[PDB]
Amino acid sequence: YTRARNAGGKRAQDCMLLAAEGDSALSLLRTGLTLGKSNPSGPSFDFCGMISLGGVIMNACKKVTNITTDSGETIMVRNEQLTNNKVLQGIVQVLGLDFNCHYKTQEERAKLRYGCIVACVDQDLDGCGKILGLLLAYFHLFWPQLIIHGFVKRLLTPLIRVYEKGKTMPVEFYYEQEFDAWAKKQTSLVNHTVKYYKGLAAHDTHEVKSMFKHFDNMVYTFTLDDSAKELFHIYFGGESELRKRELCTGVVPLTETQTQSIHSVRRIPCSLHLQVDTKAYKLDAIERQIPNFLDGMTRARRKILAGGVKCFASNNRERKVFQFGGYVADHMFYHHGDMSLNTSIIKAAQYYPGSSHLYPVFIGIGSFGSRHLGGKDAGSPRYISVQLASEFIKTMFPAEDSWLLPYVFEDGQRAEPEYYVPVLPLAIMEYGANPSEGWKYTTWARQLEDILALVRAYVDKDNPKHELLHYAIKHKITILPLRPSNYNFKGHLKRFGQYYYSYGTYDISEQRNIITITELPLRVPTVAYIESIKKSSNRMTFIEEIIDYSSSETIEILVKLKPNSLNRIVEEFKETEEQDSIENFLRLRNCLHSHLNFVKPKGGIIEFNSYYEILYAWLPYRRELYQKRLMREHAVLKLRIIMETAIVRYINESAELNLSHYEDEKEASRILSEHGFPPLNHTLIISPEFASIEELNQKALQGCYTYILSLQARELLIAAKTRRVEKIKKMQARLDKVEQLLQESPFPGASVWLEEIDAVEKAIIKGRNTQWKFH
Amino acid sequence: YTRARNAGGKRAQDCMLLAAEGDSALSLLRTGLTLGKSNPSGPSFDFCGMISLGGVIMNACKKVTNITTDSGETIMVRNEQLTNNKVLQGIVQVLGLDFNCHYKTQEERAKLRYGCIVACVDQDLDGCGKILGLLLAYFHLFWPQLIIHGFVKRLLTPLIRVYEKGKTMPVEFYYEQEFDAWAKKQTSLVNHTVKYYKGLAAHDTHEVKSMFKHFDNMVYTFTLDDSAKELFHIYFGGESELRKRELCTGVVPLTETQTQSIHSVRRIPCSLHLQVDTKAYKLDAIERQIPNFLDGMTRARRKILAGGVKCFASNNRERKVFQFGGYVADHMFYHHGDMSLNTSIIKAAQYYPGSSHLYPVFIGIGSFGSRHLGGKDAGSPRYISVQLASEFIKTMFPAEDSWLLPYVFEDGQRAEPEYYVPVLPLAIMEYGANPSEGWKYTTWARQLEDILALVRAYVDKDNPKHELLHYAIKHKITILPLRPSNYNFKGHLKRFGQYYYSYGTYDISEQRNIITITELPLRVPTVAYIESIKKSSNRMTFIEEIIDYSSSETIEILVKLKPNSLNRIVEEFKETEEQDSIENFLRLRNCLHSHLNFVKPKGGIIEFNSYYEILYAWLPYRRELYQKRLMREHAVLKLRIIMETAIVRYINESAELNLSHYEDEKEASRILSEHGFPPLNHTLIISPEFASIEELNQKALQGCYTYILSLQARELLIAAKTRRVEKIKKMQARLDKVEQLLQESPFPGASVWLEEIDAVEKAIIKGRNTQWKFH
DNA sequence: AAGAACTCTGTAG
DNA sequence: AAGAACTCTGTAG
DNA sequence: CATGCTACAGAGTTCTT
DNA sequence: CATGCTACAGAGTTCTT
Ligand SMILES: COc1cc([C@@H]2c3cc4c(cc3[C@@H](O[C@@H]3O[C@@H]5CO[C@@H](C)O[C@H]5[C@H](O)[C@H]3O)[C@H]3COC(=O)[C@H]23)OCO4)cc(OC)c1O
Ligand SMILES: COc1cc([C@@H]2c3cc4c(cc3[C@@H](O[C@@H]3O[C@@H]5CO[C@@H](C)O[C@H]5[C@H](O)[C@H]3O)[C@H]3COC(=O)[C@H]23)OCO4)cc(OC)c1O
Ligand SMILES: [Mg+2]
Ligand SMILES: [Mg+2]
Repeated sequence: YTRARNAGGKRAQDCMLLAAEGDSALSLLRTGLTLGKSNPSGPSFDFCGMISLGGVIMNACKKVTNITTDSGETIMVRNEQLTNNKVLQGIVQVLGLDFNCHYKTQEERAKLRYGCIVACVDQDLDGCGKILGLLLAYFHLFWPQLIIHGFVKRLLTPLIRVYEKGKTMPVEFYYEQEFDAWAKKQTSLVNHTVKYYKGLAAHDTHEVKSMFKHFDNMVYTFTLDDSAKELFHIYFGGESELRKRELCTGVVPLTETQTQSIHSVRRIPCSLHLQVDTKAYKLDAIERQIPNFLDGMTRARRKILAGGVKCFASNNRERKVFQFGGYVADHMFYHHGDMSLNTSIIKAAQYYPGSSHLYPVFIGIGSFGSRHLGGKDAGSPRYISVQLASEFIKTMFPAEDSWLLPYVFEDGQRAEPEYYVPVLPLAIMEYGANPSEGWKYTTWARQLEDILALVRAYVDKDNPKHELLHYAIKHKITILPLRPSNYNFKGHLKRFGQYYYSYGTYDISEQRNIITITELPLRVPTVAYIESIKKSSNRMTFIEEIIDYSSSETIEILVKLKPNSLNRIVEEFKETEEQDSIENFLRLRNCLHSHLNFVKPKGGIIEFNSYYEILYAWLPYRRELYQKRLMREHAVLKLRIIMETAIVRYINESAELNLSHYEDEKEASRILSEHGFPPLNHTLIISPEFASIEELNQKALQGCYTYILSLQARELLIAAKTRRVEKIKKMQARLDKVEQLLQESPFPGASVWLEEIDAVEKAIIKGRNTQWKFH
Repeated sequence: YTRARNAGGKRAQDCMLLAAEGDSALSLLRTGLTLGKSNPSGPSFDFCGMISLGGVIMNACKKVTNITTDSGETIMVRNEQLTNNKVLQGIVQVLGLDFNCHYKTQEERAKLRYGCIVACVDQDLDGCGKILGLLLAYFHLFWPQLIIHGFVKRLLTPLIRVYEKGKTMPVEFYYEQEFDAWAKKQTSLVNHTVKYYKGLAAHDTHEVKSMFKHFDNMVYTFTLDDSAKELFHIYFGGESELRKRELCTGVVPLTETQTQSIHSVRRIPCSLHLQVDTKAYKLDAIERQIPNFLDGMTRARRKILAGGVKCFASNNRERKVFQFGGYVADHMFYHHGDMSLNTSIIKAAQYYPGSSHLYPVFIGIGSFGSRHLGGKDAGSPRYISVQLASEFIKTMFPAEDSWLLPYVFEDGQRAEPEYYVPVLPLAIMEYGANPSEGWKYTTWARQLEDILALVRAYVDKDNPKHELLHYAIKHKITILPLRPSNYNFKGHLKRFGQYYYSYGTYDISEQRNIITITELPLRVPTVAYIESIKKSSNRMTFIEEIIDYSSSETIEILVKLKPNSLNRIVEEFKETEEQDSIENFLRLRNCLHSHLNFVKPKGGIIEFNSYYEILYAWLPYRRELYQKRLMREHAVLKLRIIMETAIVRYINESAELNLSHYEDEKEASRILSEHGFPPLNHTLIISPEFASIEELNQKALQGCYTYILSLQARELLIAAKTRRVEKIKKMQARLDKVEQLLQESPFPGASVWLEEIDAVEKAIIKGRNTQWKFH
């Protein structure tokens, strides 16, 4: 808070207020205020003020209760959690406003410390839409008359700026779709420099002084419509399902006349802002938080995996977590933050009984934390180190499969793939619990024997249940059972009704009166468990104390209780057909729930009921990916073999060709062309680098004779040429094998999936025997 | 601080306390002390406790005053700064000690909350000797009887561990002298894995389990000698002059019998620890904070420059400060920290009037800070952008000169050069102020006309002062003047006695009574100037108020004073022959003090009196570097020309040689040898990569015929052969030019230094005209 | 009038 | 017997 | 160099009435 | 994602004492 000169004074109704979502915005606004000279309209430290929103603020909609409105008036009670928040009460004190007053007159408006609050956020997809969203939603929920009478204003900054050489006027485009339309209407992207500002601090000194010179412009007054209140309740309200039905549709872009009305006169309706920016943020947060059913993992997590694949390919040597996070932020264009990325890396590399990653993609060296703190006892990322689990990843996410995935394009540059679809569905093996903007994601691990039988029966034709499982595919029968995994769990799973329950085990010695529990349900970390068992009041009347002798990889907890209470828990706590008296006592029963909300590869939410739907949706994607990989391999291999044959023919012909007595490249190429040599680009044949079949053929119909030229002389020896003849023989044999894999009865790549299944389960067993540390 | 159970009770004399230098040691201690079950040693949080020293603490020697000792007893008064320090008073509260009591008897020691305190620091140069040194110096200064009886102990973790395959006992070597003594006494470094632990948190789980299995070992009790107190006064407290005379000698390594006495029975004398670890830290910090007189920049800054040279060589595109800092911490092995590196990068890339870097090595994009806050108002390293100043660096630190520098070896791997000696001495152009462990470094910029004349007269023989300046070299005459720079300074410099003074300029309007100052003394930050003038109580009655309208890269401050006080400052504040009444009143002067303490390339401190000594010491280094560059160029160029002539004549001969009808490499190489061909390694000739003359000749006496083999076939064309013939002609012309540069009269490479001087001054003029922002 | 406190600057923790 | 109350994860400001 | 309030959703104890 | 006490020397400007 930098108080203005005439703040809370006589001229205070003419002042403004700057609301900054970040300290980068704080730095930009400080620079703009310290400009000073040549700005008769650009305000100085006076009449400006300053307030930092502290990142994400909370909405009052889910906090207020609206109780005791039966007295003929609707009174709203602020939450006790809402009252003591620092940012909200800070902006209340700064603006000098009161909740009870309804600012329907000019005098109560003049009571305010500032004349207009002008928020200033980044133009990234969150922020404006989120921070503005919750901010003006809170303002609408408490003081709609401020928004109606023009008290809230947006400081809209350019997102993408394109400069033409010799001209100093920006195009200052504000949306990605507008920039795409301008690029398509333009003939070419020549004599133009394109700059992306994914944050306010990206602006330079000349940039900030140019945009602050016209500070009277680019400030937009918010207006409230009659239909805005319904949108405010829908996007920010207690009823989550009410937004579910409007998070499955998609963002409606603004019409050209609406944008013209916005830019001609700066009156932004709240309904349009909620429908565009807030909805776009909500869709983005759904996509960035809910895992993909093909991946089983978050977009950030798949970005981390792609960065690890690119980083540890050359060398699997040790790397620190902060360095690896910087690497994947630099190379995969992660423009969000650093310590969230480091936290995601740490959680991905964690491995212990009850950890969310049953099959982690990273080998971890350092203190990642055991099951006692649930991964919260992990150390700092600067000294914790991670390396790539080479065998598990190389069997589980094959590079040949990684070529043919769809890829996410960021600013015209390649980034992490759209999805890694693996040989076994990680949406089934992994297990975690996330919230999102409208949905919840919960999964529990299935055993790697039911899923293995299911996939093998679907793929192998020798399994007698292959036809039966295919009939289950067409008719949703689900004959084979799916059971929760028993790995790292000495308890027993039970099924009742439509729910699975996990049970810990206990030993009772009545002559010693110690309740010794050795296995506990597979998610609660045994320390929050003993804190929760220390907060139950009735159990305080029944026990004496709790001692924990549990080390890494094992659990044993001894409970001392009153000698006369040992039977009392029988009468007070109960022993139903599903749980025992002691299981009710120590809360060793745990019902496991599944909320199977996933994001489609297109981008939308798909809901599921059981894991059979997950498996039967994941199976076709691997089907056509194997199918496309096989004929891509066939085409690129026939191109490789014809190019190798051309090399051999030129090698055997150049002795009598005598091309050495030629001047330049054109004459040599003409001679090779009139000798009938095939011109094909060998740099697209030796290394194809994810080229589709039609574009590979259209690239290879033309080509260059550079494979004649770029071949080194050292291959002139006859033994080398015999080795290349043997290589040609092996390439033709591989072509025959690929062709006969294309024509097999069930589907192409039938036995192929068998050896990746065998390799994956062998590597899993190897890592499972040595605490995933391998070596 | 976590309280140990039964600590400060009946068993308090049997306790211990773990003193951790930071959270990195804290994580290892939280792991090792508990370690689950199987804990004979390393008690599971029993009688141990935990305290963090918070990095670096202060020492009590420079805080206490020892006043009023005339009453027959020496009483010591603790400083007000020492009393309210968090860490010291925290450890006082944890140990339950009192300053007044001298713990001679056993009951006073039993009063203590813990039986002993065991320090736990990294084994890095820093921390052991520094943090240990200050901690036990504070203990010695207040309670020597605790150290005498054995209250103070420390745990001595192994710095380097060598593992033999099939054997699970590490060698646990503690010093690098011991480590490379073992390496030289060993036959070979085979069947051995070497692990460096540059910090405690780098130990793994099995490593900390192995160390805590024998926790009763590796704990050493400190003992106080009669000669310890003198060394305590030498290294800490007192005066710099008392330690200067012992920071020029060097560390004395411990004898073998002393180390045997330490390891046989764990009684470490304080004198040996002070003489080895503390002195080694002092020398390291002297080398780390005092700039080299050749470079003008410290070890960290030259590390940053070398990392920038490696990073921006392939592409000079923009990189963030954090990404570049991570790059230089990775590739240049900066094992100290992260944010200090980023701060050093920011200070290196700063450029404004009065900034410490008159010729920065990095061009900047962002808010690095103007002259008003003195660079303290720079933004976060998250978004601030840096790039390499391509022209200035490429003319100023030549890559051909960068090849031949000596290099710092870190763990057998190359790192930043030992010194980046430039074509013009940055120890003269730059200006800054650094304290260190015994010395102070202050410099003031000289103008780029006196130094240009000096260097040109030393180098160019056409300058009539060349012989006179050489006579000044042999006789220390220093005929040519050296003056402080006037760049970015509208004031005037004056010389009185042996000191230069910088003056601000002022305009007086007596009818308007406003003191308008437009330029203040060299390097005074605008803000502080006003805060310090606002603290002077005697000048409060003489002024009314102060206002500042100064924008970036300009100064104008208006002072309003009392109308009757305008003459009063004439009488009370005198106007001497050297200063005006107004200059004395507004403190518009500044005396330019210079403390020319530099570090030698060997490592020692060298002191200077004037900048002529700096110039005359820097000149010979460039002399032999140009000379050795000329021999290296001549040798590698004659090898290149014989290699090129060989390839040309072999292309001409292979038509009738007919080597294609040969089987393998050995037969082909034998045929080439029997035809009289010279085997020389073309990968050592095309790219020499800093090979000295003798080792280059000894590598090139042998070699390989791979240049026959690794040549691509595409060069078979006759126009290519004519191009390589022209290239051979140009190489021979360059050989002739190099040979005639070697034989010129003053020294080899005479006119060479003329064109780098011309290029450097042209690039400097370009930077000056563009505010060091070339684009 | 002499002497104890109090900041500064880079490189560390 | 209903409701307010507080955690609990993985990505983000 | 560890850390600190928040969103979002859904259930499960727990306190509290 | 800003920030907080420290070392080290030496030369100052206020502070009393
Ligand atoms: C003061 O205004 C600002 C606030 C922030 C927040 C922030 C806010 C906090 C706070 C802590 C944080 C902290 O977040 C931490 O990140 C962790 C990483 O993600 C997941 C894994 O877990 C997160 C923690 O839950 C969270 O605590 C900052 C890290 O980067 C951010 O984006 C965070 O504790 C108090 O309020 C950023 C700013 O710069 C734009 C601001 O100007
Ligand atoms: C909580 O974690 C720890 C932090 C620290 C210190 C530290 C200590 C501080 C403090 C701040 C800092 C902070 O930097 C300070 O500011 C300076 C700013 O100019 C740069 C050039 O040099 C920085 C120094 O490094 C340090 O003087 C940390 C940065 O890296 C460190 O190592 C610093 O303010 C209060 O006490 C030590 C630890 O034990 C080993 C820790 O466990
Ligand atoms: Mg942002
Ligand atoms: Mg260290």
